[PDB]
Amino acid sequence: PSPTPNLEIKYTKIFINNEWQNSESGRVFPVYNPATGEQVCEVQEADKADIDKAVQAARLAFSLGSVWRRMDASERGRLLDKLADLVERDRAVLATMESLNGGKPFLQAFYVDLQGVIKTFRYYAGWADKIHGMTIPVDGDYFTFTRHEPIGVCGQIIPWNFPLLMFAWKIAPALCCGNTVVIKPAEQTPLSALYMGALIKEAGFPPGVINILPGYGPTAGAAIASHIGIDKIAFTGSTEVGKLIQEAAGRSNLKRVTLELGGKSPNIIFADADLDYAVEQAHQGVFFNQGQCCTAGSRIFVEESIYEEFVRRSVERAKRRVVGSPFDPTTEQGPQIDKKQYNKILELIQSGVAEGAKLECGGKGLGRKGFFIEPTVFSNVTDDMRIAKEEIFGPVQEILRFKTMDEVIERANNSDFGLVAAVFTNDINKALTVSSAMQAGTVWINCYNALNAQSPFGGFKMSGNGREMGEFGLREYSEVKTVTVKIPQKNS
Amino acid sequence: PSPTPNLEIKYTKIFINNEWQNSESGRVFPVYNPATGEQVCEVQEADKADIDKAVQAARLAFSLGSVWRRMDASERGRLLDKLADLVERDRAVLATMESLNGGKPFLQAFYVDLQGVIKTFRYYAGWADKIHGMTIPVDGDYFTFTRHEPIGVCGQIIPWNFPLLMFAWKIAPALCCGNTVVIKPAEQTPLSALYMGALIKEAGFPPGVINILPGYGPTAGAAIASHIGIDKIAFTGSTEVGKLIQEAAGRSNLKRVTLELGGKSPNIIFADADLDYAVEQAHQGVFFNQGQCCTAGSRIFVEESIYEEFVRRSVERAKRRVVGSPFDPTTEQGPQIDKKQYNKILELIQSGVAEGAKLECGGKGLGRKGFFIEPTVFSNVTDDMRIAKEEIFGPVQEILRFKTMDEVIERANNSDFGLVAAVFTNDINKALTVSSAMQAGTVWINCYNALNAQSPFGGFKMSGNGREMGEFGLREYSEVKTVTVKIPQKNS
Amino acid sequence: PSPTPNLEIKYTKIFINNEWQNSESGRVFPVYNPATGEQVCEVQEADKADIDKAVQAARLAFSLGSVWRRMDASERGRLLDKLADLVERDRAVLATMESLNGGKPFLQAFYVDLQGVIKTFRYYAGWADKIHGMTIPVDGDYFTFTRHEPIGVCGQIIPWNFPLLMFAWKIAPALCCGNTVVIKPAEQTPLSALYMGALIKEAGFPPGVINILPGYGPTAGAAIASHIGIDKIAFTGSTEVGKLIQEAAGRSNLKRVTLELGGKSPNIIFADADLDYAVEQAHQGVFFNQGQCCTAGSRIFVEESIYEEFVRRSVERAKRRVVGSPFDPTTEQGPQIDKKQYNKILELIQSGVAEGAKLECGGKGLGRKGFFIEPTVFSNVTDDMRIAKEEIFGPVQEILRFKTMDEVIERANNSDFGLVAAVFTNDINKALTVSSAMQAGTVWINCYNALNAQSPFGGFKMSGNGREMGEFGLREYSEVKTVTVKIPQKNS
Amino acid sequence: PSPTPNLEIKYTKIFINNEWQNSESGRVFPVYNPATGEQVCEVQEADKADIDKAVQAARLAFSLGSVWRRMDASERGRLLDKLADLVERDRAVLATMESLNGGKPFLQAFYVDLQGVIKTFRYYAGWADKIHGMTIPVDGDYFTFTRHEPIGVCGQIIPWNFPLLMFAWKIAPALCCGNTVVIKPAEQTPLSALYMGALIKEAGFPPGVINILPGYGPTAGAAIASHIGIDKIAFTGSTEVGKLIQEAAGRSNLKRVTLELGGKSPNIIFADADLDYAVEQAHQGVFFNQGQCCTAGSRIFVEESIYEEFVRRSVERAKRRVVGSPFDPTTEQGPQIDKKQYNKILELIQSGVAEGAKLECGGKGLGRKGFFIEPTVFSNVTDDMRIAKEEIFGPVQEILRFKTMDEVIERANNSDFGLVAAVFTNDINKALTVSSAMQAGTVWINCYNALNAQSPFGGFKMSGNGREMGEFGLREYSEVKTVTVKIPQKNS
Ligand SMILES: NC(=O)c1ccc[n+]([C@@H]2O[C@H](COP(=O)([O-])OP(=O)(O)OC[C@H]3O[C@@H](n4cnc5c(N)ncnc54)[C@H](O)[C@@H]3O)[C@@H](O)[C@H]2O)c1
Ligand SMILES: CS(=O)(=O)c1ccc(-c2nn(-c3ccc(C#N)cc3)cc2C(=O)Nc2cccc(F)c2)cc1
Repeated sequence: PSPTPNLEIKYTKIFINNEWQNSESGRVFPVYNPATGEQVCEVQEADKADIDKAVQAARLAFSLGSVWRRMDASERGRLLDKLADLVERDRAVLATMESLNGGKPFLQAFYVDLQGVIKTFRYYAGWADKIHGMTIPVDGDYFTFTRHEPIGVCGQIIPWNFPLLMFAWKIAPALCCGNTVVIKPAEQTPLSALYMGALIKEAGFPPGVINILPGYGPTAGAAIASHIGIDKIAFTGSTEVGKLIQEAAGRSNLKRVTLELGGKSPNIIFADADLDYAVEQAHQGVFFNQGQCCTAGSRIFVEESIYEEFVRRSVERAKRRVVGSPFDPTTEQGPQIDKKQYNKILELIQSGVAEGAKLECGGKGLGRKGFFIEPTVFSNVTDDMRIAKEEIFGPVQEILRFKTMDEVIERANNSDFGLVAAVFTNDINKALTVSSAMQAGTVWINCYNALNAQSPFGGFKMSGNGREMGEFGLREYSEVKTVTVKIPQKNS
Repeated sequence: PSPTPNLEIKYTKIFINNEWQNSESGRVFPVYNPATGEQVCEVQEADKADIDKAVQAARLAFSLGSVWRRMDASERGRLLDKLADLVERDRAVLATMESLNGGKPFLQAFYVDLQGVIKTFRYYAGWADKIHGMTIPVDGDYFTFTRHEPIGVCGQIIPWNFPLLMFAWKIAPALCCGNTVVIKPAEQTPLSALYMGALIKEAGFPPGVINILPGYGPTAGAAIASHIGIDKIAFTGSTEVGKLIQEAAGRSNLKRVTLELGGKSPNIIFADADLDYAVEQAHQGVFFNQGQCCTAGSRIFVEESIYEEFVRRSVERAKRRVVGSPFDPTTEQGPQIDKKQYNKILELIQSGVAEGAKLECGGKGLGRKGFFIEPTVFSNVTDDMRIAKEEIFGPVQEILRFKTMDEVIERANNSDFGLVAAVFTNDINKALTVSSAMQAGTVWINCYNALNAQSPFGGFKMSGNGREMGEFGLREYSEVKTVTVKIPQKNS
Repeated sequence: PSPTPNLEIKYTKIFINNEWQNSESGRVFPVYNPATGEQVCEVQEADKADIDKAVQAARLAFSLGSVWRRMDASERGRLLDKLADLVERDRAVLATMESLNGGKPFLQAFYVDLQGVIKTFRYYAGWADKIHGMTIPVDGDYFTFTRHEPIGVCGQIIPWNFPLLMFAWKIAPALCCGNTVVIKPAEQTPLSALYMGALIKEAGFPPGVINILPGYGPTAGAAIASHIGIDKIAFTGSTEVGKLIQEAAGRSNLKRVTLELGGKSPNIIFADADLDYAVEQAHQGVFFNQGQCCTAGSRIFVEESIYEEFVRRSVERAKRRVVGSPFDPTTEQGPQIDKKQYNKILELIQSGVAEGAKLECGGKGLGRKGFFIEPTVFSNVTDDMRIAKEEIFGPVQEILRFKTMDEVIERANNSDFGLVAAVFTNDINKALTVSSAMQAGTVWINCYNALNAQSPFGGFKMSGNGREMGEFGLREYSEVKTVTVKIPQKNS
Repeated sequence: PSPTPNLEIKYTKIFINNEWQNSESGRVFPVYNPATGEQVCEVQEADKADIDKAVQAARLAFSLGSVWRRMDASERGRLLDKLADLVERDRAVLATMESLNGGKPFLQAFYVDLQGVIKTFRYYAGWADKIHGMTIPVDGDYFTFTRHEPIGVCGQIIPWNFPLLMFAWKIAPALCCGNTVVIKPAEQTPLSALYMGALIKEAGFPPGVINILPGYGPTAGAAIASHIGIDKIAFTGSTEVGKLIQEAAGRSNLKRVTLELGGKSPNIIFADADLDYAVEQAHQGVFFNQGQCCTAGSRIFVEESIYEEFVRRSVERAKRRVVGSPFDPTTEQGPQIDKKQYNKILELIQSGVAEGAKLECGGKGLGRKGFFIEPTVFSNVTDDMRIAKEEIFGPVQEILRFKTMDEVIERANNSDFGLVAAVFTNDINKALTVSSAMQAGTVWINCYNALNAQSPFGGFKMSGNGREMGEFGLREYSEVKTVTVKIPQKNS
């Protein structure tokens, strides 16, 4: 497939009540291409006043007796399935927009990101008419049952590293349960989300069920967090903004909260593993999506006996990583999202040598035709150094040493984060022991970054509150109501 | 059954690591009998230092390879089952302790509160080895499964209206899932929980699994809520404090939060209801436990056809209610918990009269000692009155009239709260339409109020976050870890 | 829509391994149009040799590493959803094939039968990748999980009264779980099932996953029931043949068996019901599908106060029911399936008049072409009559009379059958008491033949084994495998 | 613990309606000690007349409105909890009965058999009030929920190899779901079951809920399997008799059938496994309970490289196995159950010698009295040999050679049986490939004969129909009733 050539950006306005509207203040804000630096377009900037309109529209579409409430649960799924069909029809345009806006290689935006979006809508389309309550054999002459009702108006805030994918991961389970949504994409990458607005309207979704409001964090996002008319907020982003999100809920209307926060997730290679396979997977586990992942390997604990040739094979392939333009079919890695992320990544690369790390290859040195950075491999890293404790979100791979299994479990777990973790080995005892000992939400064995629409995903500890994906992602978007009926006499 | 004659309070110390300790500061605080105002005993006052010692003991009991972590899940249930046997053996002592400390009539504490405690422990004893994960058929060559593991150290804060029952509601699901507990009972009523510590040690729970720290809210409670070594907080209490808990959790260590906050629960009576039965059930809905239930049917809506007779019957029933000493088997209504509650109820009663409501009976304090209040009935109450919008945790009944089902549905839902609701009718269509339309976590039909170990209990809107009781109470105390293994072929 | 004129029957051969084949013997059998009595076409007759070829093809399509076994579960679902798209495409063709072969009014076949077929495939298309096993916290140092695997080759035998819907209800959950199918449609109505094989081929199911073999009962069916290479048989039909089915399973393979057998289902109407609504619901409860529903409410119990009035409206509606050609848009009732069924009905109608029952209308045939029977209403029926104890698969409505609730529960439950029951009342107490006291797998309250793609069926006592539809229909088509892995220590 | 001194057999009568009855014919049958051939006692022999009295008592106890049907689900669990306490109190007496009557070593009965009995009753005690139905979001204005009710009278027939444990596995899930039971223990071993009748009465079960009828297969057993008033039969577990059970059920009243039939279970030892550990677990997998487990165990496939060393170590262990009196604390292996089994094993041992297998050890009977057989090991066994097929319910080990995993999977699966499989390896890929490929209801990895109350147990193919143990064991003893209520509006 090919990136669609002269791609007009047709949708740049605010999406409220299935209508395109200008910002209340009149302001707009620029969207940028990270592969050059040229401004792509300008998008209407939502602020608090725009959020108040989106919430009023979402509340009306959720009122009792509305089109969205009375709709058969199975027809909720048919709409989600039809959204997947429209995305598949415009898969090239959407993937082109994702390479243009986020700087991802087009061929993996087409075959990875867009596939996960299509599969997510298809997967949750089947769940809509399969969300069950229960009947309970209760004491006394009573008949007790539960209903899994939708919570209501849901505010959703998503980052920039997977704009279209995170958009699907948020609205698909929310709409599957019958909620209405006010979602605010990252200010850096709002375009694919806004294009989804036209697909949502084309699919047949009732007005006000999904409202897309592009804007900045402290303005439009903080308006969502403290809004008294939003029943539930789903936030995916940094830990510190997550603490603000949690505080805003308790301060305002005690809205229900889930936070996906990521962390410094370990990657454990053992001597038993196939080195050719472990090198490539731990490479993709940290370098994929220009390293801007929280599942990112970052730390790579390698056993004593294989540490040397592991680094040898890492830098070997890390030097063939074809950096270049996203629209080029040869490009493996595109540029970072913006300058500030392109900057504070290089502070930490300079911090690596400033604390004593054998910088093998890497260090940054690409023609500034964009926001590109040279693939970097550090070694002789220790738990003390700053590059081991804070996340990088860049093509920086840090390799460490370990001897005992018991020492690598403590070293991997000694972290207030804990989103994911990986183990590479063929011993079944050590694979089961390490996986069961990890304080992380997802543990991969002999693989990395293997996400699926069917499997729940979330973080332990401070990285954080809640679960997404799979069936368990639906519990986040449902409210349990118990009904107890007095009956003349109970039997059975 | 009779009250324990010369009830000595044997356990007045802080319970950490299965050992009775004095407070780090040496302070004690008094405990009073609300029926006479006399001081019953003094109890060691836990503060921040004692909380810190409890958390480190609870954390040590939860570390890998400990007795509580290595113990069979079925053996966790054996311990909860043994605890229920000990509560059953000392049922009269604990009921007398609840009556003397809390003012509940002894027969009600024996047959209602103590029965709920025993059935709660026996219920969750059976859940321990039945908490199941799932295996998921993901795309590709993968074997994906999930584990449901304990959260960690759980901080628990409970109020004074059902001291022993709230104690069991909190620790039973937490222990069932394998966590450890630091629990702070209300400063008004710490005696039942301290006696449970002795039963906890007698049953054979490992040291540090349950730690009980009697103390005050701003000192002991706030230290629990802001502790960075506590993974999860479960709070039951006022909405104003509940806001401070969710806030302090976000700015500290992003601990998971459970809130049970209650509300202003409506009770709808249609003309096609067993009038004599509805009068009695709505009478118990307000007056049970001295009106100090969050499920209190504060606003009783009556259809206009039966309004005058329902008022006349409710007033006669309220004039017959026996207020007196809790130890007297004739007593139906004990005192309020303290002078703070007593004063806030008397002021609200004054507000109802000043705003035009018809004081049908009562409205004044009873006697000179204790905190007894006359059973009070207000008629002609409208939605805008203060007594109709504010929670009166006291023996005050409020009767409002309505005309149509759609009118009473909007009025009953018009509330920041949504904990509980009830409808009394013999029409199946009215019963199902109203129960489906209520914005409340529990809806009762022709009853008030059937709670049970099997039925989930929570609230909509600002009445709480999450659920207690039943299977769904377990989900608050487990965290999901997803494990994905790369496999050679996969055969579906 | 309109019936496709001069419909050409194109598929008349045996469908094995996605190939149309002739009989191994060469024999063929005729298919008739029961509205005009003459021959539609000729269809290949499958026998033991042909079933053997089907089983061998189904066994190969299920072997390890095959396309069907290696297929992602979500891709099994998209195949089922493509099949629903195709059925929707040829909807008017299949409805015309169902009116022509089965005598159903075309609009009823279009808007009811095929609406259920499409929704059934779409519903089970969503279940394919959501069949979850479980992980269990067993005692000892063990990790235990379960896999829900397909059983294997499933033999399926269906009757003639809902040929396309029966076909869908059988293969949809079977394919959803990953099984392969050898299905034998009723010899009276094999056409629409054979057309499905063309849609199966077009949708892209692997060869041999579905094998459709038209033939006769004691030949093709008995070969299926006794075949040693078939893992599970699913039979829907008469009770007597069902006894032969389970005997063959025990005599041969110990294959898993589920049966869907007769009904003689009671319909209970109380005086407080809306008589206009109940008269029509209980009228469709008997007369729908020419009275040839196992769920027929052939025992209408009416409260004494409304009996003679209920009889009058039931009589007036019966004489108004338009009987005629199914292709005619004004036709409500078509003909019976064949001559054998036509004779048994009249021999039971004459059984009622030879005994005490009062014949209010109809009672005889209509002409010569087709097997049309007048809409018939019997009054004053008692439990002793043959007409109240034997299943009448015709348009014969019997109206009994009762006085008390305890009486009608006793009379309704007095039956070796127990597939279905209905209650019409606005009182919640007698609705819940009667519905709980019924000995039937489905109880309808203030409705009747309201089946859905969700919600199980049948199926109590001698009326069935196991359940179809809903999630529980999947339980019949999976086998549990427990895997226990020894681990070093185990915690949590 | 030591065997009960002398031990009197006090309960030798038929247990019906909580009363001890004589046989209707007055006949008794002897019970023997298999270690000495001497007669222990005589027991009333139940026949068709006694079964009819038991079914009548079981039907009345199941009557609507009876104590057993009105009892809270939680109180059904309390009774199971009390029965476990009584079994624990009399653990030594029941262990001595199992040893004296069944031939098991006393310490094995005490620590293995009765531990399983106690844990089984305790496990299902917790399930009673946790059997949940579901509420279903169906299309249209409908409210649909399911109730899981007891089936009714459950006939149960169990074997002699694990008398008390089979008794608990049968009645615990049946009583947990609220059924009533008519159970026939094996004629060889009725003593433990009859003693349980005394504890059942002492625990406080209502009369007629459990009825224990000692007798023979063709008399008492065949009357149960063909009884018209029995709703469900659960059988265990000879395959030949299992065919008669499923056939008689279809011929009688189409009662529901669960079968737990035999097996020739493989044990696959790979080269990369702990050899000393695998030799011992494969030894116990064959020789435990005198080789009288259907979870044997017989066919041990060993990889070629370790074949001869595995064989030598297995012979060394077999020559050391201590055979002698069950009461002697040093005994590892008691006698066979009776002369019929004794002769059956010696016959098959001759078949192995005549067919060319290498008799490395054993092959003869031990002593002149009892039914002791030397621990016997066959090497150089091949698939075609008679001993490689055909269940040897005795202390006979057979060791087969293999290379390549694909070969051993095809050979281990080459069986009409499919109850159990095991694999010993440290490679996670081999362990997961084999366990997923095995056609068996239970696969063990690096262990054998684990088994717990929490994990379901059953057979593939002709090894059984359905599942016992775990949550899935409850699915066999419940009937799903769907209730659908038409509602006015319907919202999410
Ligand atoms: N499937 C399992 O879980 C399991 C467990 C243990 C043993 N077994 C099987 O038990 C068998 C050993 O005992 P067995 O050889 O005496 O088999 P068996 O079937 O003859 O004996 C078991 C029971 O079957 C009953 N029985 C015998 N004939 C009957 C008939 N015509 N009608 C009704 N009931 C009849 C008897 O009451 C007896 O108690 C082994 O073959 C083994 O496979 C199976
Ligand atoms: C063929 S069977 O289905 O009749 C059967 C019966 C018993 C066992 C068995 N065998 N062992 C065993 C123990 C030690 C050694 C050794 N060394 C070997 C075997 C333990 C068990 C067992 O069931 N435990 C158990 C525990 C708790 C609950 C419960 F319900 C059952 C295996 C198969």
